[PDB]
Amino acid sequence: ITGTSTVGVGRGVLGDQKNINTTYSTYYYLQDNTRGNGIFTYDAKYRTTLPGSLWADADNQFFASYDAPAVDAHYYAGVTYDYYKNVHNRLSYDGNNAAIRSSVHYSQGYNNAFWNGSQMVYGDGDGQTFIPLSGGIDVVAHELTHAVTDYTAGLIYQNESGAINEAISDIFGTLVEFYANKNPDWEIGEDVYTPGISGDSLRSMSDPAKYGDPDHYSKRYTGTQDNGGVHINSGIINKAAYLISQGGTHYGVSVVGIGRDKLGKIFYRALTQYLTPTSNFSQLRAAAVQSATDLYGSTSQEVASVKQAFDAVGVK
Ligand SMILES: CC(C)C[C@H](NP(=O)(O)CNC(=O)OCc1ccccc1)C(=O)N[C@@H](CN)C(=O)O
Ligand SMILES: [Ca+2]
Ligand SMILES: [Ca+2]
Ligand SMILES: [Ca+2]
Ligand SMILES: [Ca+2]
Ligand SMILES: [Zn+2]
Repeated sequence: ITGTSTVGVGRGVLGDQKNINTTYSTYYYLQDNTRGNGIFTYDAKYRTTLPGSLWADADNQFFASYDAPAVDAHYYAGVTYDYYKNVHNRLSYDGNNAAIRSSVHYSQGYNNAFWNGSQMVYGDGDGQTFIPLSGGIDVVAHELTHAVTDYTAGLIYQNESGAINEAISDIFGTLVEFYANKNPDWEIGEDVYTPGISGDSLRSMSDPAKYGDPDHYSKRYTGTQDNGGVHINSGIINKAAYLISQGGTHYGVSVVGIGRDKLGKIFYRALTQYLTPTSNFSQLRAAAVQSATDLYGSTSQEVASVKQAFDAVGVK
């Protein structure tokens, strides 16, 4: 909408106060004009029609329980935009500052979040498996990263290419979580998963097997559920990424860690310069080796560690 840029205040899903960029024109809208061609947050009103209505508020204060998922979707989309711009010199998901749109309060009891080809969508959860999913910064960044992937490598959402697609979203979700630097970890979705169980998460990158996901290519899932295991076999790549950054010895193979920043540079370059819609795990290894070679040189530690990490998870 046309209006003037304003700054509202509200509370997110976890009860924390934050400022949010809004737009005033009769109402205050969840429309942040400070980033690209805008970040826009919508109310889906417990229905499945999308996007719903652009979020309107009478007083620019967002402290109601119903407001909390909108506050976080809007704010964390801003953090994710900032990460891509400041760290990777990428302007929104398409590289040309496309408007970023999210809808909250999608459906009833909906235990998921997704990119639908055009926008982000967040359920409220059923209060048992999830609370409103925009409360997780890693979740928000996971979803926006699907849009980045779709505009760049275009990884098809099935089998190995789809597991890479998933891992890319977990990797950058985690790197955005570290960028914001509030309780960062290598776990996925811990802030909104299972409110009655402490200390768990939907996936672990540091130890995928903690939740039954494979941590070695020889343990990959080969069936048809979950688009050929895209959220399962992602553990193999997540583990490799974790090892590149943090190091470790895994199935007897030692990896010297090179840190998060270099992990992000290597995988961002792989995603945007080398991967294709049908890339498999072996081709991802080759893309990461080439990317590290471009950035750091063929004889570098960074290249050697990429090779070590993929060896550790059984990907040649
Ligand atoms: C980080 C997480 C809390 C949320 C994450 N959602 P996502 O990967 O973005 C789910 N996208 C999808 O299906 O795209 C495919 C698609 C959907 C709609 C239109 C086009 C394409 C996830 O890990 N979900 C699991 C939750 N057991 C799942 O969906 O199995
Ligand atoms: Ca209000
Ligand atoms: Ca965390
Ligand atoms: Ca996390
Ligand atoms: Ca939990
Ligand atoms: Zn995903």
